[PDB]
Amino acid sequence: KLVHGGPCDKTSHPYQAALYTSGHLLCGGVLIHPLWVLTAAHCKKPNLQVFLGKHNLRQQESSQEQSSVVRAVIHPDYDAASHDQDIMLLRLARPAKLSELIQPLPLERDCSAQTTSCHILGWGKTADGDFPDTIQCAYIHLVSREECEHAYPGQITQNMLCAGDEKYGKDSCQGDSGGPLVCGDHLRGLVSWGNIPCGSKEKPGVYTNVCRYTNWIQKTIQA
Repeated sequence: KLVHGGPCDKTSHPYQAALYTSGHLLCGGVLIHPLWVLTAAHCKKPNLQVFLGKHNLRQQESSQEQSSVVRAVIHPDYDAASHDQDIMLLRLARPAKLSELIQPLPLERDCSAQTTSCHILGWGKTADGDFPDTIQCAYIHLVSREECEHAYPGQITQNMLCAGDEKYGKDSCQGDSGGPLVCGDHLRGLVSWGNIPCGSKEKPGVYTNVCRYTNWIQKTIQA
């Protein structure tokens, strides 16, 4: 079965970050630069802590190797009621030391990119119990903007995209928000609202349209 696999068989996802506040895992995120993690604006909380290169995490996580966030930059036009422009940059206390276990994910710079086969990542417990949180992965497909707008009338802006699968995710769709939607091995979206983290075709998940933000991200990082 060697290679016969895909992202969801991977034991490690080097670009997946976990965001904690007061000892509890609140959201996922994505390492996009050694000094910055990208997540949803709806994930903003005080004194955020980030864990990189992790596979399994617990509440009051003791396994150190964490990095405190020293600056949080929410998109200035974020609107909580609509979740329009649901994106936020987190500056780490130290640059991440890249390794086999920690690597940034490149951003999709082309809003017209053609790849529609994707996967999402989120932190969750594989099954009812009390085991640690682990990375839940599922395969899904992008849904056309017109189809997206029909499922959520009057609520979809150009800063959002939809994705889902008739199967209702990928028989393993536990997971939180703020984490990545990855298409063609680039960051295409962040889990934002709707039927998440895996939507169906007629009630899809809604994701921040990351390709819209490449200039703002660059301006902020280079500032």
